[PDB]
Amino acid sequence: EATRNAAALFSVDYKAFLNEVNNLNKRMGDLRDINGEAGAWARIMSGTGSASGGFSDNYTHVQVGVDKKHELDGLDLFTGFTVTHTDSSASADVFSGKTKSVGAGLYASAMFDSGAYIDLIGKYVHHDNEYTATFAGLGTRDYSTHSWYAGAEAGYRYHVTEDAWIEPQAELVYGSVSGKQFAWKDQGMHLSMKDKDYNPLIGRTGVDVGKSFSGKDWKVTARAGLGYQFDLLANGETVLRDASGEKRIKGEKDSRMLMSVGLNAEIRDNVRFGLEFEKSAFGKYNVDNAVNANFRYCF
Repeated sequence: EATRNAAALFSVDYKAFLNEVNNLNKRMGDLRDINGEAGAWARIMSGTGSASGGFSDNYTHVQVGVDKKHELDGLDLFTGFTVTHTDSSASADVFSGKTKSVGAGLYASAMFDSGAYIDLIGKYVHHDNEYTATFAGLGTRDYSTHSWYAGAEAGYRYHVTEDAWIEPQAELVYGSVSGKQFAWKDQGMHLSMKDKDYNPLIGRTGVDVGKSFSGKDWKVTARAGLGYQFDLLANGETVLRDASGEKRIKGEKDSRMLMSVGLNAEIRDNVRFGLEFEKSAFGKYNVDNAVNANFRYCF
């Protein structure tokens, strides 16, 4: 059903918004064991996933930016600005979309000597997607709209031992994006398709242990643990019309799980080793992940 296609598109948009989440301590720079007062940084990654009924997607997201920071009486204040761009391609039974969400925002991050760090990010992007769909007579349509979302998080990387730090953390994010309003007159019937002002929110709780290895012989960032993400708000209401009647739809909560990072290894100022761990929990909602492994060295 074209309503099912629209619901799948809304779920894909929610997944993209969740992916718009980047690591506070890894992608956004660690608040602990990072003495970089001012400097530039970047992080580029890729992901892949799927759902039931043949829905799947693959995306690449790259972000960069700069930051300034200074210490205080037992506190390390930090802030900065960044930009990001996430391109994605999703394949379904009757829907094939190519989306691009490029934007920018600002972030803050502070930590102390007592083992507590507070981080936050927030950015606005412009999601524009060319989607080819047969059901409802959508054709090849370009749905473009802005989307501003900001999240906050708090972690406590307490010293579990001399070779690891135990970090419990929580996060909560709120985001708003304009709906996809277009006419389905290409199908013969009116079938007006539009959505209300979506204002999704999502919280998450995650625990981890991080190996603070050094010595240029270990020099790795081994981490383990688990985290669970539950939607704080799902207000993605949309309206569809048909000859027999009209319908309205909205979103519900989620119970997504997570995993850890594989190696994230290095030795010296000329070697960097990478390896990612992925999970494909097809039992719950036919979910999946994307992982990679590479390393860089020069003579």
